[PDB]
Amino acid sequence: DYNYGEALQKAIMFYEFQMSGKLPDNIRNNWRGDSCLGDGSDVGLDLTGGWFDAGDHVKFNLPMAYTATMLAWAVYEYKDALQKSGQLGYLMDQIKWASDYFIRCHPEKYVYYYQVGNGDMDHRWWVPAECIDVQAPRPSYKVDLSNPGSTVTAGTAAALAATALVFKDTDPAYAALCIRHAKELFDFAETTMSDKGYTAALNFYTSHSGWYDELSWAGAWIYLADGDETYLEKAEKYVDKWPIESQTTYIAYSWGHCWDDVHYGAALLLAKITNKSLYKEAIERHLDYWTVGFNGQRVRYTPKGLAHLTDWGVLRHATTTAFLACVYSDWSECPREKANIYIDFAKKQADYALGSSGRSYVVGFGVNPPQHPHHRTAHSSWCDSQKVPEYHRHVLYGALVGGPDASDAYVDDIGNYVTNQVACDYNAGFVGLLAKMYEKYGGNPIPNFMA
Ligand SMILES: OC[C@H]1O[C@@H](O[C@H]2[C@H](O)[C@@H](O)[C@H](O[C@H]3[C@H](O)[C@@H](O)[C@H](O[C@H]4[C@H](O)[C@@H](O)[C@H](O[C@H]5[C@H](O)[C@@H](O)[C@H](O[C@H]6[C@H](O)[C@@H](O)[C@H](O)O[C@@H]6CO)O[C@@H]5CO)O[C@@H]4CO)O[C@@H]3CO)O[C@@H]2CO)[C@H](O)[C@@H](O)[C@@H]1O
Ligand SMILES: [Ca+2]
Repeated sequence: DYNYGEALQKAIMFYEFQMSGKLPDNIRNNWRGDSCLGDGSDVGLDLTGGWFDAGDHVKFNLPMAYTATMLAWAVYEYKDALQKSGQLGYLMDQIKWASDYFIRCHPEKYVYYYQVGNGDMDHRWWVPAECIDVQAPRPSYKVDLSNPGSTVTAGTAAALAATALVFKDTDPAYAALCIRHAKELFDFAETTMSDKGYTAALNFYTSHSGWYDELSWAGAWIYLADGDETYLEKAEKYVDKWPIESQTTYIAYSWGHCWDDVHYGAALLLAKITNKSLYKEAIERHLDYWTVGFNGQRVRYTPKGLAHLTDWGVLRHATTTAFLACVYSDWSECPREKANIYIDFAKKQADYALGSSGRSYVVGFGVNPPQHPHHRTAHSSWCDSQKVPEYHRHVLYGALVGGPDASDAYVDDIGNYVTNQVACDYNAGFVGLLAKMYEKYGGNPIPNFMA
């Protein structure tokens, strides 16, 4: 099969290319430099760090927090396989990079900065990250009690709780700090029950499915990290306000786990914590609908076997559902017949990202990978133009692209920010999927690999 170790190595390295702020000397590549060192200056804070969201230089905290949580989840489930691959250290460094930034965004219990950079203005400039902050201001945006944002604060709480979970055995003091922040952010979200102040991300990362699944998401992670039963109880309380499948009274099953809908993953977590049939039925309904089908309906598939939920970041969706399939099928309480269907599904989605259709969809990996991702800093224009140079100056190793259409059709095109898009949330579940594939099938990573 494909070299899952190499793919895992590169999928993790992808995040180094997304880093904002003062880079550590530990970094492997030689083309990224310090950037956006004034972030937060407009409000007197150090809000540097974190990840650029996609091929732009806005820091969008909702997908950033989702990403950090998923990366931590990969460590939690597959620590041993990640240590064997030699990549656990790099992944842990990235998790802490994001969470260090979330902490800086939380200077008071009820004040949280959820964005740095203006979307419309950042996107007018096709310039690399080391030059972006010379061309336009970069305002900071926040929510408070008078102007709240329950979705993003609860999402960040989940990220910091999961970070403490995986750092507990390494940096107890850091885990205790993350936990303290996570519980405060959760209270902030639950007390306000509103997204009125979550405005700067409008038309970029608007919350459409509600903050109640983010509360269950965060509550489960806080319980797994601290054991505080208060947050497990609250998690179960808000299940009744998760999205429901239209024309039914079921919990929604026909979409997938993503930055805007985290109730799928929360249902998996709450299943393993409590072993209640409510959560087991809901997740198995989901994963059944995505494999064999459920009640005569089934997620659509391309003829070449890709589970194709929607045209926007299709590989993101298929590899993230595949990751959830890995976790659930590894669980002893998963029916045996189901586990083999779910893990077969997961491997075929991984193989499709890596080359099964005839080409790889991971930049810098496999056969004929994408070469022109919609990414300003890997391209590196010298004149504010997507077309100049006609080849990217730098290889964005590990980046999973948007992907093909429902008939397996795709073409490289730097200008298509749907098919050729790359982003933090695209690679997040992907990392966890590749960890499992490495565990079960191996493939060695490249020795002494540097970009
Ligand atoms: O009911 C169905 C289920 O819906 C779920 O919610 C969905 C939601 O409905 C859907 O809308 C949402 O779609 C999001 C994508 O999934 C997500 O990947 C995407 O992230 C974008 C980000 O929004 C965007 O800012 C960024 O692209 C930038 C790009 O970097 C930049 O270069 C470009 O700049 C160009 C300018 O646009 C152009 O004017 C100028 O001329 O040229 C510039 C370049 O030179 O601008 C774009 C901005 O679009 O990329 C990232 C990466 O993709 O955001 C989407 C937000 O709508 O997904 C949700 C989750 O599936 C519910 O959750 C579920 O319950 C329902 O069942
Ligand atoms: Ca939500």
